Amino acid sequence: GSHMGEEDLCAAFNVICDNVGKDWRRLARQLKVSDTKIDSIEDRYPRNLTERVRESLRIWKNTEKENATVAHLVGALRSCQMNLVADLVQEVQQARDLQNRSGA
Repeated sequence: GSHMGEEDLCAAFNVICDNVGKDWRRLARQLKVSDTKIDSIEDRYPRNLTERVRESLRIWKNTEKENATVAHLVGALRSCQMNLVADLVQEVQQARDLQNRSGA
Protein backbone atom coordinates (compact mmCIF):
# COMPACT_ATOMS: atom_id res chain seq x y z
CA GLY A 1 0.00 0.00 0.00
CA SER A 2 1.34 3.49 -0.83
CA HIS A 3 2.93 5.34 2.13
CA MET A 4 2.28 9.09 1.76
CA GLY A 5 -1.43 10.01 1.58
CA GLU A 6 -1.60 13.83 1.77
CA GLU A 7 -0.81 14.11 -1.94
CA ASP A 8 -3.33 14.37 -4.81
CA LEU A 9 -5.92 13.80 -2.07
CA CYS A 10 -4.78 17.19 -0.73
CA ALA A 11 -6.67 18.84 -3.59
CA ALA A 12 -9.74 16.75 -2.81
CA PHE A 13 -9.81 17.51 0.92
CA ASN A 14 -8.20 20.94 0.64
CA VAL A 15 -10.87 21.77 -1.94
CA ILE A 16 -13.76 21.02 0.40
CA CYS A 17 -11.93 23.42 2.72
CA ASP A 18 -10.81 25.87 -0.02
CA ASN A 19 -14.20 27.18 -1.19
CA VAL A 20 -16.42 26.13 1.74
CA GLY A 21 -19.45 28.39 2.37
CA LYS A 22 -22.32 25.91 2.11
CA ASP A 23 -19.86 23.90 -0.04
CA TRP A 24 -19.34 21.25 2.64
CA ARG A 25 -23.04 20.85 3.51
CA ARG A 26 -23.44 19.79 -0.11
CA LEU A 27 -20.74 17.14 -0.16
CA ALA A 28 -21.71 16.26 3.42
CA ARG A 29 -25.26 15.39 2.33
CA GLN A 30 -24.06 13.50 -0.74
CA LEU A 31 -21.42 11.71 1.32
CA LYS A 32 -24.41 10.43 3.40
CA VAL A 33 -24.77 13.00 6.19
CA SER A 34 -28.11 13.06 8.06
CA ASP A 35 -29.89 16.29 9.09
CA THR A 36 -29.29 15.55 12.72
CA LYS A 37 -25.59 16.00 11.97
CA ILE A 38 -25.47 19.06 9.70
CA ASP A 39 -27.57 20.71 12.41
CA SER A 40 -25.05 19.42 14.97
CA ILE A 41 -21.88 20.18 13.02
CA GLU A 42 -23.37 23.60 12.23
CA ASP A 43 -23.85 24.19 15.96
CA ARG A 44 -20.29 23.09 16.80
CA TYR A 45 -19.17 25.91 14.47
CA PRO A 46 -21.82 28.58 13.82
CA ARG A 47 -19.17 30.86 12.27
CA ASN A 48 -16.52 28.42 10.97
CA LEU A 49 -17.35 26.03 8.12
CA THR A 50 -13.66 25.28 7.55
CA GLU A 51 -13.81 23.45 10.90
CA ARG A 52 -17.28 21.89 10.64
CA VAL A 53 -16.18 20.45 7.28
CA ARG A 54 -13.23 18.56 8.81
CA GLU A 55 -15.90 17.09 11.10
CA SER A 56 -17.90 15.40 8.31
CA LEU A 57 -14.72 14.17 6.63
CA ARG A 58 -14.32 11.99 9.76
CA ILE A 59 -17.81 10.60 8.97
CA TRP A 60 -17.95 11.47 5.24
CA LYS A 61 -15.30 8.84 4.37
CA ASN A 62 -16.33 6.60 7.29
CA THR A 63 -19.13 5.41 4.99
CA GLU A 64 -17.81 5.66 1.41
CA LYS A 65 -14.32 4.73 2.69
CA GLU A 66 -13.63 2.23 -0.14
CA ASN A 67 -15.74 4.41 -2.45
CA ALA A 68 -14.14 7.62 -1.12
CA THR A 69 -11.32 7.70 -3.66
CA VAL A 70 -10.14 10.96 -5.26
CA ALA A 71 -12.71 10.49 -8.03
CA HIS A 72 -15.41 10.13 -5.38
CA LEU A 73 -14.41 13.57 -4.05
CA VAL A 74 -14.62 15.44 -7.38
CA GLY A 75 -17.37 13.18 -8.75
CA ALA A 76 -19.33 13.94 -5.57
CA LEU A 77 -18.47 17.65 -5.65
CA ARG A 78 -20.25 17.90 -9.01
CA SER A 79 -23.48 16.65 -7.41
CA CYS A 80 -23.06 19.61 -5.03
CA GLN A 81 -23.66 22.05 -7.93
CA MET A 82 -20.07 23.15 -7.31
CA ASN A 83 -18.51 22.56 -10.75
CA LEU A 84 -16.04 25.44 -10.39
CA VAL A 85 -14.73 23.60 -7.34
CA ALA A 86 -15.11 20.08 -8.69
CA ASP A 87 -13.24 21.52 -11.69
CA LEU A 88 -10.09 22.30 -9.68
CA VAL A 89 -10.30 18.88 -8.08
CA GLN A 90 -10.99 17.48 -11.55
CA GLU A 91 -7.35 18.46 -11.97
CA VAL A 92 -6.80 16.27 -8.90
CA GLN A 93 -8.10 13.28 -10.83
CA GLN A 94 -6.10 14.54 -13.82
CA ALA A 95 -2.86 14.34 -11.80
CA ARG A 96 -2.40 11.08 -13.73
CA ASP A 97 -4.61 11.57 -16.77
CA LEU A 98 -2.35 14.56 -17.51
CA GLN A 99 0.44 12.23 -18.71
CA ASN A 100 -1.61 11.64 -21.85
CA ARG A 101 -4.04 14.47 -21.05
CA SER A 102 -7.47 13.08 -21.97
CA GLY A 103 -10.40 14.24 -19.81
CA ALA A 104 -13.82 15.33 -21.10
